[PDB]
Amino acid sequence: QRRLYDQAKAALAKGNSAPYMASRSALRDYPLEPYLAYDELTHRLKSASNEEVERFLTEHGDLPQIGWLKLRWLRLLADRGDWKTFVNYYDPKLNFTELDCLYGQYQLGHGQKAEGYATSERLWLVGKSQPAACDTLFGLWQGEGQLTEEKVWKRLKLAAEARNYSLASHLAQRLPTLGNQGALMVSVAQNPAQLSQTGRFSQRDHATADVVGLGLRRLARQDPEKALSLLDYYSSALPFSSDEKVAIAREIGLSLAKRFDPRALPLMTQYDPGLRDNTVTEWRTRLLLRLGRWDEAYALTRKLPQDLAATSRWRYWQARSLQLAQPNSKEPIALYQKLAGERDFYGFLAADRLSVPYKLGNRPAHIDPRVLQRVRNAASTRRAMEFFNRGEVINARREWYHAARLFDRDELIAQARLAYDMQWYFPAIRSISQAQYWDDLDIRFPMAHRATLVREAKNRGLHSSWIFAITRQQSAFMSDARSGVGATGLMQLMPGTAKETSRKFGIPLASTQQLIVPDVNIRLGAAYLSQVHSQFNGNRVLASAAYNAGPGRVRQWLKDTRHLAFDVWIETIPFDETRQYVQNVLSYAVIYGQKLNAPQPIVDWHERYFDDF
Repeated sequence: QRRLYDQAKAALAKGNSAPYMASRSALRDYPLEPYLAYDELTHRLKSASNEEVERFLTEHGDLPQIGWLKLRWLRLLADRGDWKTFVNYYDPKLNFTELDCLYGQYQLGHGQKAEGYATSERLWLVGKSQPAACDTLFGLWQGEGQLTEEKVWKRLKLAAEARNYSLASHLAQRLPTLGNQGALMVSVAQNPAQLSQTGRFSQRDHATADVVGLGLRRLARQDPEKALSLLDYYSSALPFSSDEKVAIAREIGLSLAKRFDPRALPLMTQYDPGLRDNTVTEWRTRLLLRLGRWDEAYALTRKLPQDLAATSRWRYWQARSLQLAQPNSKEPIALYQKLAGERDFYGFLAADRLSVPYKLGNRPAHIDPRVLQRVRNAASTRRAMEFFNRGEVINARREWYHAARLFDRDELIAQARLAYDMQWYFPAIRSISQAQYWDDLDIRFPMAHRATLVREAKNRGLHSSWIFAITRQQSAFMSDARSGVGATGLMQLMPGTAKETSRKFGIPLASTQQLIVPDVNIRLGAAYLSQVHSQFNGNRVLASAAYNAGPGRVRQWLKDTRHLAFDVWIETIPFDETRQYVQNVLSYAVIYGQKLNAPQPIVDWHERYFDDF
């Protein structure tokens, strides 16, 4: 018989356990019964035995919520001094700092001082406020004289580095000697342009170098031309260590390079000759490409340490910097050939650079039906399916991922095909992508909301593939999706942009929680898409960037250009978030162009050269 278990579900959070106990003889089969038992135990947790919690931890250890029980239970264990049972279940990979610190306490009270000192110092040297357990640990750690001036100074630095100046200030007011330079650090950290006053910061001690160094690093981010000028002064004037000095040059160099300033080149060149910092290594090359310096760019691309030389990026830019530098040479067509077989952005360029067609190569992986049935007979699946069939997506979704925590490369691919078959495309994309079987393109690039999208493309004169590309990149088809600063929907329409876009074009919205609707979200998103499309002369390369980065930023990234190669421009976008965003959308469009029977090339004829001239 089937069971309306909600009755028991209502009872527990909040209230009593009576209906659950009543129904527990029936629900022994049902896969969601463990969620009730869980909630049952948790509401009476402080009273329950070890043996009972341990019995539950074993037999329902697979549940998503189980780490919270571990946390709640371990708190108690420690708060009674039941440390034997504590260390039996303490696990750093739960990533609760409260526990880490409690395990820190345990160490100090059980002989393990080397382990506790290093455990304490690891949790100390961290520039955010840590949980109230860690106070107790830093207390014991302090009590054994380990909390020296040096280390309180170092956490002060990390705090100011993170802009958490309340913690920074608190710590500066715990510096027996360096009370001054510590306060002076927070002032520089807050306004690094203060270092214009070279007399007021020229006291040749190791702590004063520490503040100017922090200052110069932050100042670089927003006024790099000033930090470069001030670095020439402070280097002679102060006791900068060798590696204190390089991390200043890094910041300035990267900051100058993102503004296409050639004075980055001599700095980066001297201060990281070995190519030990991959980001400098990447941006020196990027900058050479922007400045049109192909001969030099090509030289950097041979020096790359293998893990960069490996990437399909620098494989391309070795072939292309060469070709720009030596136009008549044939050596590049060899290298493009090696690379043109891949199914990524730089791969498509390589194929586009040889005039030969793209290599998509859809071929679903070799699957075992023992593996498919084993994963369907895992309880997590049966649970997640049950949440989906009931219609609580957040639950069903949560189960899928916490099961995907420890499936091997064979097993993850089973999940993906199980999900794709249920018209549930986002878990299918997520599961397959963590399995890394890239070649399944019916799962990775599905034809979701195709009714809505194909129509809304023609509505506003935009190739269908470009909308599929943008949506797939922005949400991976997750009808209700949200970001770390709060963009809403399939086309990640921003709260700000959401309302205005509606008014200006001629369709009416309702709210924040009306951008979950597909036919809403997709309609006004496609409007804003065409707005920028037109804003930049139907150039998807620029417009796609604008959709993510803002037209204002994209205009900024065109001062003052002249016949810029499209591929150089994409590479020389200062933001890493935006560069990758653009490369995906372009490449996704190629894939969707195929699947919608309408060949999109990576770049259109008129997208290839552009400027603000």
